[PDB]
Amino acid sequence: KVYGRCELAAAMKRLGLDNYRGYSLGNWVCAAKFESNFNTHATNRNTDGSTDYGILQINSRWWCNDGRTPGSKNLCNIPCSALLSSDITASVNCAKKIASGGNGMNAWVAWRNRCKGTDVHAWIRGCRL
Ligand SMILES: CC(=O)N[C@@H]1[C@@H](O)[C@H](O[C@@H]2O[C@H](CO)[C@@H](O)[C@H](O)[C@H]2NC(C)=O)[C@@H](CO)O[C@@H]1O
Repeated sequence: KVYGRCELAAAMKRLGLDNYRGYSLGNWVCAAKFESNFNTHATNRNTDGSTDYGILQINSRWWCNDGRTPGSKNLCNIPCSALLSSDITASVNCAKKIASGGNGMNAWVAWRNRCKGTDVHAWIRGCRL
């Protein structure tokens, strides 16, 4: 599924991401935009044999098990296939675990480069939330 911007903002709000660990909702919307262009089927291979899955491009080295990544730690306790669903619940629950690490949302490289420090509140303006 390809989400609309405000469609995604609403879904993320309902799952508890606004002001999670001090990050306002627009951070998460911006991250999803630059990681996947709001496409839940997005995948990218990494050079270490792991793969990034879904709308928030969560990797199979640390976070989910895809069966083909040797030594996956599977810290989110989920198959990576669950991160490709139209329903973003599994991706959001895992994202909260990721964002609880020391470096917070810096774990998302596209957020760090294209979202961090900007007026991310723009990403939810005009949405009914
Ligand atoms: C939260 C999450 O999974 N974010 C992804 C990053 O982990 C990806 O970065 C790549 O991560 C793999 C596995 O740890 C590293 O081997 C690799 O060096 C790293 N690549 C970069 C450029 O840092 C990122 C890839 O675009 O996708 C999400 O941000």
